[PDB]
Amino acid sequence: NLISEQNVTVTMDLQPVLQLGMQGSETVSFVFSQISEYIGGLTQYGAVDLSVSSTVDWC
Amino acid sequence: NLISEQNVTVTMDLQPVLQLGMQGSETVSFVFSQISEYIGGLTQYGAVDLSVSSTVDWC
Repeated sequence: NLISEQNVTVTMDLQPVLQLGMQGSETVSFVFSQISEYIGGLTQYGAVDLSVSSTVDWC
Repeated sequence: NLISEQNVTVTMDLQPVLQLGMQGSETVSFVFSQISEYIGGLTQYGAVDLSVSSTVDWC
């Protein structure tokens, strides 16, 4: 079986892509100006929304 | 038995023919331009193909 061949090398670089994105402001400001603000505290709902993408099992 | 003869001399020249043919580029180049190239290393598959012909037992 006389042959003539050409060889290629396939190099797959499986990088560990971990991508955590956020859809909120980087700076979260708490301004305490009222007495009710002090006594009851300040609450901001949904300040950050994290979307997660990952190659590997993550925590 | 009276005769008349003509003599021809046959000279056998058994030369030791060794023939190693190659079907690859003479220059094999390794270019380490990326980090993964450094870390995982560079591999080139089937860079050289050696075809062998020989009169005598060879190594």
